[PDB]
Amino acid sequence: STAGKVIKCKAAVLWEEKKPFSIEEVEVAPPKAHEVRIKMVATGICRSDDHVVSGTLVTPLPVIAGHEAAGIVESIGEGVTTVRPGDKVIPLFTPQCGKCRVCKHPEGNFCLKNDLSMPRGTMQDGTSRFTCRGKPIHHFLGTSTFSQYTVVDEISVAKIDAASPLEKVCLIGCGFSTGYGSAVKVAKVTQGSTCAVFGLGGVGLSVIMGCKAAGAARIIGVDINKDKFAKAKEVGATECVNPQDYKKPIQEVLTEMSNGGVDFSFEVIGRLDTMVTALSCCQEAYGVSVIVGVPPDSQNLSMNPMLLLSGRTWKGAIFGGFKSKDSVPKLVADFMAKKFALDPLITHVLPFEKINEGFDLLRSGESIRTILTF
Amino acid sequence: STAGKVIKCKAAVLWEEKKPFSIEEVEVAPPKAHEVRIKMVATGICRSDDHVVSGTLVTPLPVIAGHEAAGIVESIGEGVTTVRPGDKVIPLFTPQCGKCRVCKHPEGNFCLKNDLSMPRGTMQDGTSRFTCRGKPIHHFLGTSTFSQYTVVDEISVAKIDAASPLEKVCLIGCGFSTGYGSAVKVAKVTQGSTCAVFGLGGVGLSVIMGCKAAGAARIIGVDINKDKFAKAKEVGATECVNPQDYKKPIQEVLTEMSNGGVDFSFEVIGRLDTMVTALSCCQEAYGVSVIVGVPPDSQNLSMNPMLLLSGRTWKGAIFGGFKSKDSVPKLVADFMAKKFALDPLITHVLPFEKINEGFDLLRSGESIRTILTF
Ligand SMILES: NC(=O)c1ccc[n+]([C@@H]2O[C@H](COP(=O)([O-])OP(=O)(O)OC[C@H]3O[C@@H](n4cnc5c(N)ncnc54)[C@H](O)[C@@H]3O)[C@@H](O)[C@H]2O)c1
Ligand SMILES: NC(=O)c1ccc[n+]([C@@H]2O[C@H](COP(=O)([O-])OP(=O)(O)OC[C@H]3O[C@@H](n4cnc5c(N)ncnc54)[C@H](O)[C@@H]3O)[C@@H](O)[C@H]2O)c1
Ligand SMILES: [Cu+2]
Ligand SMILES: [Cu+2]
Ligand SMILES: [Zn+2]
Ligand SMILES: [Zn+2]
Repeated sequence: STAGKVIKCKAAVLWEEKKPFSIEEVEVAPPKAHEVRIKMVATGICRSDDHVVSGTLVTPLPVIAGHEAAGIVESIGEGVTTVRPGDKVIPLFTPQCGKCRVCKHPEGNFCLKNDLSMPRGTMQDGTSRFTCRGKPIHHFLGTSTFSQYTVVDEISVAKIDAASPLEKVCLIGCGFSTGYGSAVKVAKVTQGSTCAVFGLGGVGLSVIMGCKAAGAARIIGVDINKDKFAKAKEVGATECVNPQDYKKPIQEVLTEMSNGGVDFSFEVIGRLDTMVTALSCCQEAYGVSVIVGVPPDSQNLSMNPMLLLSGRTWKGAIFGGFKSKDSVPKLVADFMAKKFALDPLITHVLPFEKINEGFDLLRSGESIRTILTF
Repeated sequence: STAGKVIKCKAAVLWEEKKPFSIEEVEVAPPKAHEVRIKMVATGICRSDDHVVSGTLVTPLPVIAGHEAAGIVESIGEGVTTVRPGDKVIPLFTPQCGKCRVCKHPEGNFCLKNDLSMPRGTMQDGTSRFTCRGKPIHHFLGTSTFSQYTVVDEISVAKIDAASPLEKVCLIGCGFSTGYGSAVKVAKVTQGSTCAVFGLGGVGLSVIMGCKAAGAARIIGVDINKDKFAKAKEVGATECVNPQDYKKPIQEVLTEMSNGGVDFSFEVIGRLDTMVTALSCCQEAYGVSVIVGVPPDSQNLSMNPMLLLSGRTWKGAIFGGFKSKDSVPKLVADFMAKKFALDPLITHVLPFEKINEGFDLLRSGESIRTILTF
């Protein structure tokens, strides 16, 4: 029993940008009040973790990154009432404090206690629970799951069903719920509709799964990597287009194909240009475009405001619009009742120590999701 | 008497950008199949008409502009069924052809037969019905109401009540319905909300009548002309701020004032920087911003897509989201039943011949709406 005491264990520390993760011994403090220490069982490699390596997503370094994961409470700090040692849990990179403006609003889910808008890389009380080489290491979006153990605030953890398969439902902590909710909760794809999805990585395939669940009649997947097409058609794409095959720009190609513009489009890559392309190819009078991708830090896009004046709606969302502590238990329960599949998304399962190999698979385009098991 | 013959009459022609309108004698050809010729009774001076003079809104010159008006039908062409001679009608700058994808869709109103996206300045059949010294004069948005008689396509005209005061209700052809529908139909302002309205001209004051009636609790009017403030508080603003009074930028003042951002904002000026300011001052997780102003031709705004990823919605709309032929008779019928006051928007009534004086009152900050009588 490790309770009440510091744990020494391995974590993958990123000491500086554009470097490999370094697997090292770190010391993890015991939880303080309202904090929970979690033994990690599986964590997915998401493209936003790679944005930290490339410097596109700015957060204080050195850092233990990792935010899509599932584990078991090893101990709870003073005052924790929503989880108990031995519970299976999913860390929440968007917290739900339940007490702010946004948590109390019926539609908002970007809680004001998040660490994404102006990242401090600490716990809610402003300190770190990690030491590595005598130095405190930063947390990432209050989750830090590339570690055998991590400590999170109570507003950042959800108890899930005790029979969940943790090496599959860790995708509900990020990729799958982000994609699925952008379609069914943020865009509100309607039955009969034509949808176009830019990007067919794990979030993008999850956006197709949500569009097909909302009853879209046509779901076009767009990617420059044609090897992604078979899995996209497998989860619901009625057709796939690769922009490099055409001589016209893809917004004209899609407008011609949809006879005037799609009803819903989704940018699920993170590029300033495909974000304006995705808005453009939706129908000018009633089209809805949803930005899901994370843009390079401090870069502005350029667009003509007449694209909106005619009637288009442009929205973005974090974590598919779901209030995270309410929604994740319920999405795991739906997965258990076979309402949606997560297995098409998992292409590689590697032990934690091959983290750097899992990232190279993401960078070379060969994986959708790699799950790392501890 | 005139039916079947060319009418020779007075019309305000704009021959060149940045010049006064020229009161000319023009020949108005009679209506071809499915066109209606109208004798004008009251027409308002809207900023979009001034945008043509400015070169802000490109449309083929020479032109008879004018788009906010009401008249009596003088003669119908072969096949008109929705109006007869003697009917009071309001011409529609956004048509409603009934047959396209947008007109069939329940929520879009920007009919594909519009002449606003790439102005042709002709009747639907690609020709002009107006000549002046043997030269064709172009139509403007299929309405051209700065003339004693005009010819419009049947998809661009709505028969209204027989008892309607035509000199109040010409406002429902543009300014009022546009601002009102923007708040109640496009933003769908909620009871208890805080609204911020940038621009307090005729259309902005109608956006404040729409917010107040949707039950908004707080309505912050923003204008650089402090003289517009008293009529904004009379139709409903709770407060008005002037950007030039502050040392810090108006998105910061507004965020500070509304305790983290407003619920709904509207840009009703037509500038690229206030379009981005109005998006920024609305709440980052669940704020809605609606662009109503017409931007300058071919200019692009620059904005940080993180404004949208946190949860904001940005949308624009023409004519306040109203399907024109269906909504303009009901708004008139509702004006009739005292459901809204039109009178605070009319500050000047002048005879048509004093058109150029009515534009210098608009350009000077002195009027909201000047109505020109025939
Ligand atoms: N909004 C959220 O809450 C949230 C959550 C998770 C992930 N994200 C972001 O979503 C985006 C997608 O994440 P992912 O894990 O699915 O990434 P991924 O790398 O697996 O998917 C990207 C897909 O985009 C394709 N792509 C790249 N350039 C393209 C282009 N020019 N045109 C068309 N297709 C292109 C790639 O080939 C790839 O298949 C990332 O930016 C990630 O940071 C946001
Ligand atoms: N979307 C539509 O269908 C549609 C229809 C009609 C009008 N419009 C557009 O709406 C706009 C307003 O029309 P209107 O008739 O109400 O115009 P208006 O000129 O009467 O009002 C513009 C108001 O904005 C104010 N203003 C200008 N610059 C400002 C700034 N920098 N910051 C704050 N306030 C400032 C002016 O002082 C004025 O009160 C125009 O762009 C017009 O083209 C659009
Ligand atoms: Cu992620
Ligand atoms: Cu107008
Ligand atoms: Zn909160
Ligand atoms: Zn139509």
